[PDB]
Amino acid sequence: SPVDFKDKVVIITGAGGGLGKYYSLEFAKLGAKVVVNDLKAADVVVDEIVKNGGVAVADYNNVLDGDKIVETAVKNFGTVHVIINNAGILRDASMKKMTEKDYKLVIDVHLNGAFAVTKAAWPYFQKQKYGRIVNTSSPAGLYGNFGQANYASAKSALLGFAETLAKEGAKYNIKANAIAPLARSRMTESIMPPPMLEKLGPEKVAPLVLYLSSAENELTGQFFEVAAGFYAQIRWERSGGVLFKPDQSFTAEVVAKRFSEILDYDDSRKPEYLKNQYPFMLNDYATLTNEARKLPANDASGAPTVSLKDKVVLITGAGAGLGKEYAKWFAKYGAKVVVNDFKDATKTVDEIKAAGGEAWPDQHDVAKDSEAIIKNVIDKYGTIDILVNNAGILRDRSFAKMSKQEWDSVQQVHLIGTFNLSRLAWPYFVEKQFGRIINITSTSGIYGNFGQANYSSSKAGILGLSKTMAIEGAKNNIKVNIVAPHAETAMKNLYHADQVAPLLVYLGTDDVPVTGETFEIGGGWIGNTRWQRAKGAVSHDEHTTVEFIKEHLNEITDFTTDTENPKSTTESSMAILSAVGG
Repeated sequence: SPVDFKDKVVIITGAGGGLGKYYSLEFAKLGAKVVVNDLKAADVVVDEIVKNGGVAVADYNNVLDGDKIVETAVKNFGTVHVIINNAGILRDASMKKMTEKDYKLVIDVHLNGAFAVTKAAWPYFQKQKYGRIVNTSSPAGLYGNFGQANYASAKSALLGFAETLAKEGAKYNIKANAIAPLARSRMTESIMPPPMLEKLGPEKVAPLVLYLSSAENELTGQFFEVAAGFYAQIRWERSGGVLFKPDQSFTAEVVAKRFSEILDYDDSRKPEYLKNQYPFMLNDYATLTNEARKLPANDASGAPTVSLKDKVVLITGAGAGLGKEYAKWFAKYGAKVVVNDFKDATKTVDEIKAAGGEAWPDQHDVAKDSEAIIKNVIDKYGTIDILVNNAGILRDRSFAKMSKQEWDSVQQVHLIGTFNLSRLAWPYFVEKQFGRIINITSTSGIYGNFGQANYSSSKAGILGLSKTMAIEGAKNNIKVNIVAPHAETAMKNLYHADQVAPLLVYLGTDDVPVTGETFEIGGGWIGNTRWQRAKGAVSHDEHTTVEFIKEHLNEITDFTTDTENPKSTTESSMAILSAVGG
């Protein structure tokens, strides 16, 4: 018998047209009870369904009102089993033009609407011990994309959100996945021939969406590229990495000496604890630091000079803890450091100056006052060269009990604040054709982590944001890199901030040879993090079914051969052309 959906209640946000409308029709054809949500338009879809023998009701709500949407499903059908997070909206602009409101609007619909709807769906999933969630990402979420700083931030966030829901959801038989469907754009239309472009639509996406939405599906926490008959799983590949002895000899200059080793994925000759991994959580730091501590002293002989002399560094959340130490490293390498902190920047400043360094306080809130922070920097030192967006809070909670306040405040500090500050630094960087942005992500954002749906989603927002800003920055010599440290403070220490800071100051130099890159780091260890995309399956039929996904799953999830490591939407699209081309 075929893949079954009978009597499954299915909420699809933004279902008045495009992908969302198609899914509504396909689901209902297979006997599902669809809640068609669209902010008239929903009615049009609900009429086709009923006319053609199906069950559907309309919901007119804003996706922020996720409680009311699910309330619609419950009234009409007694529960919900599937959420398809589809609702969207575009406000494209380069980093030069994009406003704060353009940014928050796109985060709201894509990310905060998903939180609202899913949060509301969650009790019902828990009680019946069943749920199926599909988060709509996009290639711009995976890779960054020019002019879409927001949209990439939201679509990338939804990766980490999906991983977190998959981890929290497992015991309740709730599985969560993300898709990244390639769209017709100017880029695609210049890479792909007319026959593939006309298959680049909902009919070729929906089969995987249905499959991932079914009881038969066992896959969870996973991402997939989908386009014109192609379907392939795409996962994280983290390099074997390098170990440094975690002592005074672990300097910024040794990193620079051995930098290329970090991004080197040939792990043939390395031992087992430093082979490439395909991870689902942070690295085995206990093994790593244990091995790093057996090493002889880091040799800095032949190392590149590292100096941040007369560079102005702005670092946020640096009044205490890890950030405080990071700053002291930036200052000891010669930078004039504006130390931002919401509570107190004084103690970091005093300590910096007691060591013969130059620093200056700022105590504005990042999200709220990015303008006042940039003015503060310029008033004092006349310019800005390096931005390290480190500000943070933690509001940990199971997803079932996470409140909206806990969701937003985390989001405001980590994601919004990083953008708003970055946006106001930006014109200075481009004017002088120099900028070095160092954004702090997290293994909780990259791999997801139960109890941290907010922290993880936001820090995963950072990947998309950073990557975009790296694309746009390249021509004006503005490099932006991403870092997921493992380090603790006091509240011996094998994971000091001293084991992370060296990388951070190197990322600030003139001669840092990469941009858009992701690093995980701690305990004497440094690694890089990238994509590996599977062989994939190709449907050649002009109608593709959910059955095709079922029968060719082996090929979709096959990392044994013909894999790819795309790092831009252009790279992915060329590779998809090649697999479909045969």
